[PDB]
Amino acid sequence: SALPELRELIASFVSEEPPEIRRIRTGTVPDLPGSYGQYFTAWDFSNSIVRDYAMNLYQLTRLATDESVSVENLLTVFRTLDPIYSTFLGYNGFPVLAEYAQRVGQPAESRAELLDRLTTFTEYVNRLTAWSHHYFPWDLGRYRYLGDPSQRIPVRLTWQPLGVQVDAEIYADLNPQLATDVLKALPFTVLQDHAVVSGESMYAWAPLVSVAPTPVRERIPVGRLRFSQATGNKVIVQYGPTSSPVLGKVVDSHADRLAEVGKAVWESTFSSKEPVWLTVERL
Amino acid sequence: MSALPELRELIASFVSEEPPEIRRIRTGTVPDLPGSYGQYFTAWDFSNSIVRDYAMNLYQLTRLATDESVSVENLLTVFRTLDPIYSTFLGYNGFPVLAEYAQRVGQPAESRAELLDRLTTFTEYVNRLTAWSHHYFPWDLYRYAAEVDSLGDPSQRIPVRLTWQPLGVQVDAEIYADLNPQLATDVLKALPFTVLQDHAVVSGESMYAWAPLVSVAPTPVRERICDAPVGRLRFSQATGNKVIVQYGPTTETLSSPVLGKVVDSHADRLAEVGKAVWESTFSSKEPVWLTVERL
Ligand SMILES: N[C@@H](Cc1c[nH]c2ccccc12)C(=O)O
Ligand SMILES: N[C@@H](Cc1c[nH]c2ccccc12)C(=O)O
Repeated sequence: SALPELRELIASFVSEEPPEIRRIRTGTVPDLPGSYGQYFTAWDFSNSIVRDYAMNLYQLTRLATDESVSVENLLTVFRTLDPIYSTFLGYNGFPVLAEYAQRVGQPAESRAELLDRLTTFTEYVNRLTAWSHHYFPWDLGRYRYLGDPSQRIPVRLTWQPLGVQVDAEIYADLNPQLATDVLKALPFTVLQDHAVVSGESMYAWAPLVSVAPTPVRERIPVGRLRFSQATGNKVIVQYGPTSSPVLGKVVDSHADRLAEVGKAVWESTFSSKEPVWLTVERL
Repeated sequence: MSALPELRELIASFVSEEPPEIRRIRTGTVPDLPGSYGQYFTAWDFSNSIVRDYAMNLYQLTRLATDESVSVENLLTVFRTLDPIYSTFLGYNGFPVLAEYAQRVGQPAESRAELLDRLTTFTEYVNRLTAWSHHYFPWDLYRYAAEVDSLGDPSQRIPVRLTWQPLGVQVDAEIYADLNPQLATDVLKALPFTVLQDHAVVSGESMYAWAPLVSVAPTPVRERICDAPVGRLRFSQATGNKVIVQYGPTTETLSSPVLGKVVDSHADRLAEVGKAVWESTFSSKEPVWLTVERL
């Protein structure tokens, strides 16, 4: 890559919580982000902007593949759209993120040069989002209401804390480039957090950044596996009712084993902050 | 001049009237019932945060349309790539209308100005939704450990008045066309306007209001918020084209264009309005209004 240290950080952050995230949830943020003797707002500003910024980073990355857009032209779009987001995160608990954003805007000798710079920093901010999504205290709501049987690839999903294991197939002929990439990042262990809005689903931020085409997408089948590129290269498992691309599905027999993992990854995300880890592997 | 006249009619109505989409988020009457486990606070958390940052996206894309170093088929593809993931979520999270106008802003445009009007109008429609959203959002829910104007020609400074009602507090201020010619005139052109006044939640003691205008004019005089005097007046193009009054010490370090300052005689009156607009944003949700008029 153009800056190797970021990949080093990426590898450490799938296993460990970023010191930055640590400082924000604790209220140790330097420059005391927050107004009137509280830091909750600054924390809400940290989680939101790191997420949407991530979404922008990812779309800018997709944009960097379009050759109907100049490389310096894309440089300008980033130079316009980025500082308003980076500078604030610099002040609100995301300083090193700023320095790298200043770096993606540096002149690229190759279209590949920007594309790689984006992908590293995107994945780095996408990890940061994931951890931010893990620790934000959403528990204040007060607010109470086809294919080929040959191309299915055998995979195993496991939650060490829960001790639950499931088998599943990845359809490598429905979304070909998408499955290729996810497969290449298998085996991986990541954190498993819950979906706070759409419903009884969960997602885990995969260790990849793919702009792969998504010709086959579906309604957001119990135990469905879907990969959301736009929202952070997340692998998504559906243990209940809640259009995203389809990677495959957990076997109907181990479909009943998801429910207790659903409750435990919902409490993982809502109240406990007690990590549920997901390992995906190829059998 | 306008290819979105009905958006303009919405923009006028919402300066005074709470928007309906915002009403459904704060009461919890949204047809998707967004959120999980039977709560809306997270959906609330997501529509507010995303509508704010969706507006920052629209504004930098309005800023991009004024750039002629970027073709418009290239501008439109950028808009066609960044917008959908935000707006469609806004379509699901309480903002159906914003989603459709978003489909319309990205249609092929015969003239740069055609795209530029779309962005400018749309920016302002979202900027008022963000505005009411920042007012009604429940921040009352994590506490910390307690333990420049010399430049330019005063001969050109323009006096204006700021009145906050139903408080009835009045202070006299000056705008400096010398410091920021286009920025100052843009706010002076918007004058007079009476808008909702809210407090700023992160940058110390400071309150801002969504000025009913979208200025893309680059600013030649910025100042660090933390090194900014009591009474200072700031215009944030990027965070909603708002008018921002510094009434206390601010933690932020991010430069903001200088618009002018409240006169030394009446700066005392600022301390009492801040405490008030604080709860106006944090607790009561009592609609303070700021009227600015030329003197
Ligand atoms: N809000 C969804 C996730 C999601 C889907 N699309 C999005 C777009 C933007 C932000 C978040 C999302 C959840 O947490 O259940
Ligand atoms: N600190 C501001 C918010 C803010 C300032 N600069 C920003 C840049 C991007 C996003 C948000 C902001 C407040 O008090 O609310």
